[PDB]
Amino acid sequence: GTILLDLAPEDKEYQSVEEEMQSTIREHRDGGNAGGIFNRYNVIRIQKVVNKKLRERFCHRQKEVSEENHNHHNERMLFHGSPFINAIIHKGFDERHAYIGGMFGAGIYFAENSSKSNQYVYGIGGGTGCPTHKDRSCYICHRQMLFCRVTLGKSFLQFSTMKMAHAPPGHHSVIGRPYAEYVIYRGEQAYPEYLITYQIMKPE
Ligand SMILES: [Zn+2]
Repeated sequence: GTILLDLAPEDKEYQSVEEEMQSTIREHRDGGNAGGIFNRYNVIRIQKVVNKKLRERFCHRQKEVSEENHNHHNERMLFHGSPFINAIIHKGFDERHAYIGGMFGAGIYFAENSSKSNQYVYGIGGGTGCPTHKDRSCYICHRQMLFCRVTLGKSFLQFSTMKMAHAPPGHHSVIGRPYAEYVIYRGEQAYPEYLITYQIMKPE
């Protein structure tokens, strides 16, 4: 099944993941309501998700996609926040949890900004925050997010709300602009490469 492999802080791979996370923090339109108020994270663990079965499913789909995107699977590293991170790392992403709704339909959504994914760690709009304090801006409780390999193939650009069930004909993903939201409609188009444990930090 799934094995979690810790990365050591001295490892350039750990450093690369933390740098992508810290450097993509931005101020959000909701004034910090969903994800909290912070300028940086305290990254306290980075694990690689190792699952031969899940990896085989992802590579098999990459091969299907490359054939339709002129030998390119167009992979991007993107963040994903979710209260269901335990199911994802054990069973993989699953589009069946995505229903006709959402700004860009029944897909799984990813962000270039780690702070955007941090808004979804405790639910839509941050839910009711952490389980212990019910605080969307909790500095105590440890959070987790994923940094994923996402097979985008041929992306379709969308600039208004729609409720698509699948990507348009001949396409494999939707890049939606309400900052871009990257949407796939098959769970096997994302691999949960890194599981990051972190806190948001109080501003100084
Ligand atoms: Zn808390």
